[PDB]
Amino acid sequence: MISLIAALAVDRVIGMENAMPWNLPADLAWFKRNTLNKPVIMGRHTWESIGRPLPGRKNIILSSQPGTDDRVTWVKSVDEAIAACGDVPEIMVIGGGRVYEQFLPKAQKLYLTHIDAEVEGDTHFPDYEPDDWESVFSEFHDADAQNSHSYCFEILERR
Ligand SMILES: NC(=O)c1ccc[n+]([C@@H]2O[C@H](COP(=O)([O-])OP(=O)(O)OC[C@H]3O[C@@H](n4cnc5c(N)ncnc54)[C@H](OP(=O)(O)O)[C@@H]3O)[C@@H](O)[C@H]2O)c1
Ligand SMILES: Nc1nc(=O)c2nc(CNc3ccc(C(=O)N[C@@H](CCC(=O)O)C(=O)O)cc3)cnc2[nH]1
Ligand SMILES: [Mn+2]
Ligand SMILES: [Mn+2]
Ligand SMILES: [Mn+2]
Repeated sequence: MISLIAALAVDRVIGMENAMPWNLPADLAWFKRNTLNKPVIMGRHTWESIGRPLPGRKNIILSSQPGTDDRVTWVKSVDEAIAACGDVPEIMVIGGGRVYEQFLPKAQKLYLTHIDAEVEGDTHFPDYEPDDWESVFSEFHDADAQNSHSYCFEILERR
């Protein structure tokens, strides 16, 4: 089973200038809990943005060019990326925009954080047909001293 996990600001913005400009520790904690002990697939630009391997996960990087770091696994196609995960219950696709586009048609689950923040970005999460997806979990949080915007965690399952 393939799942996508992402945090979306207003208008489905996910990044600007190869970065995420907000800081929401509660959402990074949610990301860690939902990805630990699972393989994670990311594109090369996201790998450069994170800047190190994510511990406790098998890190698989998509790139058309040879890998430059043997602490992670490098693959050259979507099918190779999936194969490199092995026989696991759930594969997590962690972006970015181009990678989410390719994996959305193959995904059964979306873990989305909706952040109440306006930022002028250059990368968007794919348009997803709402009728295809059922909301199975949602949890709203107001802003607090650690998290400067309100946010909503949602899990959607393909109908
Ligand atoms: N808010 C969030 O949840 C979130 C999550 C992840 C990322 N982001 C943000 O998203 C942005 C990066 O997204 P992006 O769309 O620019 O890049 P991306 O999807 O991370 O990476 C694209 C790169 O991945 C490789 N790639 C993708 N598909 C491939 C395929 N089928 N075969 C081979 N290689 C393939 C290519 O690398 P080569 O050029 O080497 O071939 C391509 O240039 C950053 O701003 C980041 O901060 C946000
Ligand atoms: N909901 C969500 N939030 C995100 O920030 C996010 N980020 C990415 C890609 N970028 C990043 C950037 C940093 C870290 C990171 O530092 N993670 C640590 C944090 C642990 C914690 O804060 O408790 C990790 O071990 O996962 C992960 C992904 C993909 N999907 C996401 N999905
Ligand atoms: Mn092929
Ligand atoms: Mn198999
Ligand atoms: Mn806000």
